[PDB]
Amino acid sequence: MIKHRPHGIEHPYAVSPDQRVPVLPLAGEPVLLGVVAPEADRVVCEWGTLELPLSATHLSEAQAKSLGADGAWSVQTPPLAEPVKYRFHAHRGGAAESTEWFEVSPAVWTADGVGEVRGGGERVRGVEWLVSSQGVHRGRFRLQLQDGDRLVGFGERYDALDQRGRELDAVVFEQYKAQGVHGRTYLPMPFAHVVGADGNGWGFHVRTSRRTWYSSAGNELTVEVALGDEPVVDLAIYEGDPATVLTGFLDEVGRAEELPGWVFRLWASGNEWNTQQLVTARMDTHRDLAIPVGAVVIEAWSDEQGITIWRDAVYAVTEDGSAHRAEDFSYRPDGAWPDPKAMIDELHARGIKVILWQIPLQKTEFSTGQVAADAAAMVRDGHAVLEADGTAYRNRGWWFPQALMPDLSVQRTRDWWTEKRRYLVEHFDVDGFKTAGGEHAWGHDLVYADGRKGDEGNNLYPVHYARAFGDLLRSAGKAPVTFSRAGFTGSQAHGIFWAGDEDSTWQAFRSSVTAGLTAASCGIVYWGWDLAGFSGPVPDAELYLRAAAASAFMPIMQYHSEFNHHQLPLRDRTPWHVAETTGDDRVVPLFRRFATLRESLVPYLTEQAARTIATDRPLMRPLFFDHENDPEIWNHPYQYLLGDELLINPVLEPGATTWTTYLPAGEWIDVWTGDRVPSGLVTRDVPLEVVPVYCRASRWSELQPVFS
Ligand SMILES: OC[C@H]1O[C@H](OC[C@H]2O[C@H](O)[C@H](O)[C@@H](O)[C@@H]2O)[C@H](O)[C@@H](O)[C@@H]1O
Repeated sequence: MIKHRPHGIEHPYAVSPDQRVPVLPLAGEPVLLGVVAPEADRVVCEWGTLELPLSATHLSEAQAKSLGADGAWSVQTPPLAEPVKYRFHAHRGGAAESTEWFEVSPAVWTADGVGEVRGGGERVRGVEWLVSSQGVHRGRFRLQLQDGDRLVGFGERYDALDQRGRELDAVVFEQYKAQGVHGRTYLPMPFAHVVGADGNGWGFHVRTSRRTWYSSAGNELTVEVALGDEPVVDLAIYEGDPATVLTGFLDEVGRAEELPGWVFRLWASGNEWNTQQLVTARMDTHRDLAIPVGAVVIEAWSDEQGITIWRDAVYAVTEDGSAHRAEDFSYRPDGAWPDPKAMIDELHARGIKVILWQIPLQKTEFSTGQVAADAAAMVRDGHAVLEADGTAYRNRGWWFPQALMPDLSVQRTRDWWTEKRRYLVEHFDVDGFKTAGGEHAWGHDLVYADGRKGDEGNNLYPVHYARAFGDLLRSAGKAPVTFSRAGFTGSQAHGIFWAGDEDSTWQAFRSSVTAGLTAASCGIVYWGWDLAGFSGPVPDAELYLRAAAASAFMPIMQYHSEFNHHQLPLRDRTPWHVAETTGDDRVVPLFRRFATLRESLVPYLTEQAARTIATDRPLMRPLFFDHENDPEIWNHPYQYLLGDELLINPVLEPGATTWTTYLPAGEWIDVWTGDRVPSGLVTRDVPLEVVPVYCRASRWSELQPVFS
């Protein structure tokens, strides 16, 4: 047997051993041809009129092996001067087999074409098109920049606030940690601020959900756009100060709505709280240690099959794949969740909201049960995202492999899919969903029921996903509180976002701050991260407290911990476990101090979030919004305003006993001493109980009780 897929697995940053590299070669380029034939004596390619012998040949070694890296054949062809038809022939001991015919057409960049780039006015130059015998594959063009212009935007970015001088793209991808290092993201947008030095600033939005690439050198920003059947790039330009630029974007693509004030309290989470006993014990420790928590996320709450039913719940399976009613279920005394309603009711009585984990995937690896019935129903009734051949798409990723994706691009399947979760909101009264994932769709030719194809619709999927569960909550009369890592243009209007998975490191800390700042610049209001990281060994006391202090001054303050296989010792990120692991007796008292202060901040946050939604001036706010003509601000990219009145300067290095903050124009006050401070550089002591925070002098009469 022998297999060749020209596009391969269609990992956006990597190639599989079975594919053609590159998929679309430029004229003059050679092409590499991979093939997987685990047992064959010899493998040859019939290439045009020639015959090309294959040898035995960014994926990891574990991932590549699963795709057949062992027993993979490859050969580099002659350069592509024209379209070539080709196939492969493999022999095992005289037994012969041949692949279907494939064809590749080389492409060229040209300024000649019927294609238009519309809307850029006189800012656009150097328009060109990537064309082959198949058609126009990509547009490309240049935006004029001036000296001192910064590029801030592109959704949530982990490497730097200013993207000028960098190569990057916008595509939804799950990068498992180290997002800043690889320069990737779960939440890209083809939008950015061009932040003026000197004169009036502006911004742009490339209107597409397809892939876009970006690079800047000298005075030009180069924008490359993937295309569909129509060779047209629609470009929107927004003129004004940074807030006004954001307004133009958000007026076009959507905007946050006010969420309930309780989302501004501390969120407690850990993945290994997989029983009612554990959740209640963890929240009890919160109560007993007097550490206020406003919400608890339960990730492993479910049967781990369909992920819409409590673990060890007893019910009659519905063969038709219809949704369950609350009364369908029984909960046994000896099960993992003997009385989930009683648990939630008690939590609610304590003022704690309850959030359940979600994934937009239906496991196919079971032949029985509700999970199998629903999977069969998805295919039968057309609720699944489809391949080009009409079969159901199966997850090509390594996380939840082969699972189906519900097609959330249309209302009927959004209804059908969320209907399975309805009893959770209406009976059990859960207050939100942590809607994880959504990046799972890989293929250019995938078909969505809304008429979009994969190259267009795959980036849109996480937006549909958050909206689906936001709508479920609305339909139950509750605020649309969803908690999502993934998104795209339009995500601004659905729920809360966190920065995804990272190790516990100072680098990840710094990356996360950048992620929040860039996200806010694009209109993402309610944002957080897993403070001091959720993955690997427990953070040390210093990193934990530096992160905890700063996060209390961020839109969403939440701690979380990755699945450890239920080993001992625990990897929990709870304050008392950190104290336990580090042996540091300052962790619980100082975290309690931060959490207690955070509670006092809720009315301020609530008011500021309302201003942010009305004026589009960001909640976690880079200084260029108010201060754009101040050149000095760019030397302190980790500083920000929290709402109008508070400037925050996180301590991002270990061992720091002092910290220096740049205060822009206006009068300021040190919130810890109540003293007045002159604008410009300011240095103050930073013991672990302090993160530098300054208040506009005119409103310190309002903020003073908070810090008293
Ligand atoms: O038991 C529920 C769930 O736990 C893990 O998923 C948790 C993980 O989900 C995403 O990676 C989020 O970004 C993280 O914050 C969460 O900790 C397991 O991997 C999964 O199989 C399981 O169903």
